[PDB]
Amino acid sequence: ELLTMWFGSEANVREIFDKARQSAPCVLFFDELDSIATQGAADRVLNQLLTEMDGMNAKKTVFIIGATNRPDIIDSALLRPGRLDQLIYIRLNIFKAALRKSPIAKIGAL
Amino acid sequence: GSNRLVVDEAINDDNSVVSLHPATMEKLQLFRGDTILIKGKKRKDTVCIALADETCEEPKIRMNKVVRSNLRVRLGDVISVHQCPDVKYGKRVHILPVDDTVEGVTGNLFDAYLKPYFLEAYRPVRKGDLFLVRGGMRSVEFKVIETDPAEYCVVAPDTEIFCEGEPVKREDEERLDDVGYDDVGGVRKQMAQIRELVELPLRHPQLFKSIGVKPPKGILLYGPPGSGKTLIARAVANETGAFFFCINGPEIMSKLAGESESNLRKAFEEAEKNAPSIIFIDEIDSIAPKREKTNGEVERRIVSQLLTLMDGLKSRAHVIVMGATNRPNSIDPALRRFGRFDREIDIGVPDEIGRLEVLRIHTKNMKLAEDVDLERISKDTHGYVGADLAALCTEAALQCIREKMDVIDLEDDSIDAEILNSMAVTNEHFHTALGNSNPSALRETVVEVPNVSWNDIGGLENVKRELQETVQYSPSKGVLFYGPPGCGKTLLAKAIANECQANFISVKGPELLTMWFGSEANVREIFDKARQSAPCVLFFDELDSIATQGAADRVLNQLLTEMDGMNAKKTVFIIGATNRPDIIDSALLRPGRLDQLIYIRLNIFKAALRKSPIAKIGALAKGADITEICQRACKYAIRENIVSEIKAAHFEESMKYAR
Amino acid sequence: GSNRLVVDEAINDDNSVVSLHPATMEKLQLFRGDTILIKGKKRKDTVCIALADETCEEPKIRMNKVVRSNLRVRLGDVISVHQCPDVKYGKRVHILPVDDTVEGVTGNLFDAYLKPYFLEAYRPVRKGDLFLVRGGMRSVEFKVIETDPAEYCVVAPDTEIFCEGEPVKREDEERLDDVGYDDVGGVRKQMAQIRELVELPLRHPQLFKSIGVKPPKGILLYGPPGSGKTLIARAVANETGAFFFCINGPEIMSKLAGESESNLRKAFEEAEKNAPSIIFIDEIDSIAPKREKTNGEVERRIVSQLLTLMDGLKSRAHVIVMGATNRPNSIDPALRRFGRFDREIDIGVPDEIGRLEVLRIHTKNMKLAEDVDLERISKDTHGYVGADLAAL
Ligand SMILES: Nc1ncnc2c1ncn2[C@@H]1O[C@H](COP(=O)(O)OP(=O)(O)O)[C@@H](O)[C@H]1O
Ligand SMILES: Nc1ncnc2c1ncn2[C@@H]1O[C@H](COP(=O)(O)OP(=O)(O)O)[C@@H](O)[C@H]1O
Ligand SMILES: Nc1ncnc2c1ncn2[C@@H]1O[C@H](COP(=O)(O)OP(=O)(O)O)[C@@H](O)[C@H]1O
Repeated sequence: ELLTMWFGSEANVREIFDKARQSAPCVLFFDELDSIATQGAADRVLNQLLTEMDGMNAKKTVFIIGATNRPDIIDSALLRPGRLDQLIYIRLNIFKAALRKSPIAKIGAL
Repeated sequence: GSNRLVVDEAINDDNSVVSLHPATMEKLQLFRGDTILIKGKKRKDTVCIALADETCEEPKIRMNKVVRSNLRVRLGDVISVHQCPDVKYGKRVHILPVDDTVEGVTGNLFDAYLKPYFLEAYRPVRKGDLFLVRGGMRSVEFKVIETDPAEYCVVAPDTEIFCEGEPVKREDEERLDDVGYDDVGGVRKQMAQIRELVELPLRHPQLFKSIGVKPPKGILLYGPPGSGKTLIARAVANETGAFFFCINGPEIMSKLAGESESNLRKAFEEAEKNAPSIIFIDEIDSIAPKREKTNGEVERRIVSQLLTLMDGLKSRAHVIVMGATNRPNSIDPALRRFGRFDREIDIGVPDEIGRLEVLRIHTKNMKLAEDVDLERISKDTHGYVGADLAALCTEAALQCIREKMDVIDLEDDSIDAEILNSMAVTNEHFHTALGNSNPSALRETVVEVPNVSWNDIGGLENVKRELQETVQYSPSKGVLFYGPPGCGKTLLAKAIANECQANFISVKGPELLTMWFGSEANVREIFDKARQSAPCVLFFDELDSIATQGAADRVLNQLLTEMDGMNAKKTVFIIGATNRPDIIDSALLRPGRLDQLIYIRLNIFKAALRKSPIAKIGALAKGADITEICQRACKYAIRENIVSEIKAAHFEESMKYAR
Repeated sequence: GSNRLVVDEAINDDNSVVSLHPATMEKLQLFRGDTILIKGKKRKDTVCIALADETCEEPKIRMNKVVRSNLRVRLGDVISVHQCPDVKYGKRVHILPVDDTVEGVTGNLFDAYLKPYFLEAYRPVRKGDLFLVRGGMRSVEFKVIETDPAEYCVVAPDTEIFCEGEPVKREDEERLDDVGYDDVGGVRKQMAQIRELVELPLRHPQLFKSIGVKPPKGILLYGPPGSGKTLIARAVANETGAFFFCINGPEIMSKLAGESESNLRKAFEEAEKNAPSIIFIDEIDSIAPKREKTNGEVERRIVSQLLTLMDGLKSRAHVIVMGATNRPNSIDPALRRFGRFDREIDIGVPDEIGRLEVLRIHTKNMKLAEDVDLERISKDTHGYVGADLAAL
């Protein structure tokens, strides 16, 4: 989504940043952040994402969260203080609540 | 030369207190509390109370803006002080308000405005004077019209004030609420040079008739579009005493070469017909669109009629032109040359110290509360320019209006009264209005001063000899700070300028990867931004982006050439930071680019803060996550809502998963 | 300060039910079902039934758009409530429809429109009042013209209604179908700030004559080109009671610097001649094309005549300008500065909760079915703006 052709500073990347700036508070979730590595502006937008993350610490009432599955090809830049300051993984199989209990018909052993 | 004092600025904006040097007061037989008669020019005089302030210079006297206007003198003039022992208290003094200030405001000028002015305040009086009372969201000037004991009355609780009457007029008395140096904050140092180069062509237009020197003639203001430009020129001409015409850009473009070619000529002819001329070319970005090769025939003549109108004209005719643009890189290069705009002035975002002064200035006509601590607001207001600092001052004063309506109903045309004054503005009117916060200058290169103590370091004997006082009869100018992350590489250079007293510029790697990389890129904007600021330290973190994985491996080479040449500047230093000193191209290490390398015993002492919600160490040594364990200890705030602060049993639960 | 209540918005859009706080009703000797006489301004009064709703504030009363217009009061005004025990049911009440609403619709206003209104509904009456009946793909306003027991009649199944007659006229009675806050959904929170900054320069134009504060003057709306812009300003000026001129972008560009330089000046001069001024610059994307270095001489003067016409003018003269663009990044940067468009407002796509309110508003004049569950439709309507929510 950040690889939008409209990447030419107030790109959609910064439109998305400032879109959540008026909304107070607003949580900025970012999945598919595995596109950080290689294989034009290929390795760009990342650096573009980097500068915009800082400065939001003074905002106080805004938070940034990301998601990934292969934490190796991600450039460790984001882990730096301010950009990101916490890491969360994901006992046994836990209970899960279903729905559509009307066309249902009456487990943990599976 | 001994009694002839030079008027200066006032530390306290009081119409009756004038500060002076005590060793000079020791010469003229005076101490605190006594009154003095001060006559300046045009035979006019007033009388005020002195005070022993050692801050002012020996041959200089402190005078307030209203004190200055009463003597028909302006800053930079010589006044004479006389001892005034023959003075006594007064019986009746008649006080009428001024016409240009009683605009809709009504009630009783005595009960609301004049009482707090003279309540327990003992002040001298003239038979013909004017003065200002800041209160109730505005300021209403008053006039003294009579004086019972001769012309030197002194007000006191024993005084009968018949304020009953009509709004008296004014007579060649400049608005005491007009713009002045005491109304421009955050750019005191920026005003130093602008007041050192227009001080002669305007106040002393004598030598410039008979000196072959080519005086300053072309001033080029620049800065943020938010604020810091019109007042820099308004507070000068309206205070120095110069004719002030401000040509706005958008109006000129609204013609068909009619008032485009006329107003340019006519206003340039009009300002020259008067001796002190200050021409403000507002929105010169709209008139001069750099080197616009694709445009219409009008911009190719409105700028073509401007340059020829300033190199032929504006030559020793006592005319100081002042341009105003959002960026000093969107106007024609032929504007800044010789005679035309050879002077340039930086207006940066106010630092935490400068934000507080401008907050004070605008928050004066209001009546605030003691829970309001404008100092704490003055810190967390980065990205806020004087406009936004005034934009919330409106939403903070207007929030107090609706929140306290209630009983008052059927508002008359002139319904304002004593309810307008004493209108206490709570801190919630700030917070709720600042809840809808909206800054402006976020993508800017900020110039400011570090306010961090050197006590919170705990280092490894940083040799003090890595410093110099610019006194020598060549010195190294390149250092890099590497090592592990967290040991202090980011906050290291911050505390250095705390004792050096120099501005700083924090730049990151991807910050230079700005899309606006197309020579005077942001990279060179940042270089020259610290060139005017002398001295200035250029810190650069995230310099690990030097390696690979378009202009990918560029900007580095761009960074390389700009580093050299700064060695002749002498009064500028460059420092960097990194953690992996291998993929960095060794080019920077070359002489001139960088000339020193600094790493980062055991765990050192570290100074904490927030000692109020604290609760009472080095053994745990057996930074990396220094703040991380601190905030989590504060996050372990027991929520037993249905005393306790910090404790040990909460630390052991934190180190269970840390790394 | 105890009987002086502040009018607020209505949770139920009923012309007869006005909700109030019960602890306040405990002070004024009232419970549910009883009728109250409410006189606001200009000596006008009506009479309605109260109810115990704890949602409203203690010093605030809930009033519907039609209840508000009958008292010649608007939201943010103080009204006085009086106990009305001296009231009885009525014999005959004559109901004539309004001229501006009987447009082609015919038949019998009683059998179709007026019966469902008063069927088992006990409602009080004024001798001179107007009210609205939402039914049959439209809404036809009716007028009460007579009142048999004095001026305080109460309708009931025992009532003779001679609806036979002509379409009566209207007299300075704003269209009860005009745009209002109850007609704008999905942007309630977005309306909070816009109603906290225009509430003073328009409703209270007194202090702004004698206060050195620089009030809000430049409003910059933005959002989607589909919807959410014209009504945000139409529902304010038509409801707050402000003069409303909306300059459309495309019309200005249709000249040869004739009505381009005139209408810009003239409408800016016209709106200022009136005290409450709301200027809607519709399609400002067409007038101001950002920093257009490649264009014609007319856009370099139509925007050059706009900035000089707002920094010199529009200064404490009680004028609130309102821009409207598809994107807040296709207009000149000199538009948003100080005094001019220093305020900005986000209009986002309505969330699943906001889509349901706007669905209700437009689906009111219709008669639906109980198998219709607009809640389920309100979920799977992402990417649908108020236009498409009205298009379907
Ligand atoms: N440096 C400053 N100190 C004090 N007040 C300021 C300063 N800069 C701006 N302001 C306030 O902000 C308001 C608008 O800013 P302005 O000077 O008009 O912006 P610009 O000149 O850049 O167009 C002014 O009325 C002034 O009171
Ligand atoms: N004596 C100290 N040395 C280093 N860091 C300290 C010290 N005291 C407190 N700290 C905290 O540790 C943090 C380390 O700097 P940081 O912002 O994490 O940058 P980096 O991790 O890149 O050095 C600082 O923000 C500061 O708040
Ligand atoms: N937020 C909203 N709430 C309720 N109805 C809306 C809303 N936005 C748009 N509409 C409806 O959509 C129609 C057209 O939208 P409009 O406001 O004209 O679009 P825009 O103002 O963006 O040009 C209007 O007649 C209005 O009834």
